[PDB]
Amino acid sequence: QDLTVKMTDLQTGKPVGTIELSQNKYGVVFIPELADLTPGMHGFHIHQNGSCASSEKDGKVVLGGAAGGHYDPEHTNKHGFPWTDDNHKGDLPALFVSANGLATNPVLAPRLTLKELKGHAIMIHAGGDNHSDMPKALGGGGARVACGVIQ
Amino acid sequence: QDLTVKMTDLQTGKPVGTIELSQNKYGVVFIPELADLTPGMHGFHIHQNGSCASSEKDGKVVLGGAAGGHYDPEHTNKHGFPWTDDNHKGDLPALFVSANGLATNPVLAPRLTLKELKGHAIMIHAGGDNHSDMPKALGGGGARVACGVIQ
Ligand SMILES: [Cu+2]
Ligand SMILES: [Cu+2]
Ligand SMILES: [Zn+2]
Ligand SMILES: [Zn+2]
Repeated sequence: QDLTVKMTDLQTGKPVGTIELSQNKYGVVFIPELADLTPGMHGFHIHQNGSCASSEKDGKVVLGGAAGGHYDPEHTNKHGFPWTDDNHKGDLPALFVSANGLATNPVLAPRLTLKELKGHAIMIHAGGDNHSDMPKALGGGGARVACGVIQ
Repeated sequence: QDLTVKMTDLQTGKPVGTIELSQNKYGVVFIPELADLTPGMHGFHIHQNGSCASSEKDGKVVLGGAAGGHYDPEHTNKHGFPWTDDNHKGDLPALFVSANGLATNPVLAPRLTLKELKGHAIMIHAGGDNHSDMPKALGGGGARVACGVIQ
């Protein structure tokens, strides 16, 4: 009842490590083993489609655009906190990256279940996550930089 | 090009003063002359319907419920700041009430026009306004306490 997700750099195409998924009494824990990322905090969310391929938007290329928007099984249409109910179900706590480009700090998402995650995609963004649609939509994550399909 | 709005206490039914509306180069200015309110900051917004009568919700009475929800001519379905574009058009800066129950501090709403306000309703809430739907919907304003129809 724990899954391994391989993460890939959307820009370089090379592997970036993995994230272990575990179920617990208080929700789902995400334990990262990543490297080759930019120090700081990164928006981190479960996206809708089981894909990390690109998509297209207004004549331009959208890296990782195939995974669609944030996981939102209740159709809230809003972006928020991991412990608030009226916003995407796939909104997770932000992912911290060390000075050396490494990510190893685990996070908890109390509202999710391991079972429902299968076939979805995990995304890491360039930007941070303010857990609001203001002043920048979707918490200011911006571009997608790393992706992996939950098998 | 300036209108007077008479405000009424939803709980007592008695007049509470008025708010003057003026148009300027930077938006609409609301200048209050009120009294008989509770000290602090109060959620303040333009609501949809030209009414301050009650409505009904799940067997219970909703004071001022007839004015409907926040003015939202772009159908955003989100609550926010007065200077952010993707949320209700009728979201205004919060109204401060002095220790003596008086409200006299003017506020600016840059996104609105005096012309479009006619037939709408101005609402004062019990609660404050955090300019988010989290952690409480509609900024935590809660109950409606004072209302007036823009004529
Ligand atoms: Cu995302
Ligand atoms: Cu209101
Ligand atoms: Zn989201
Ligand atoms: Zn609003």
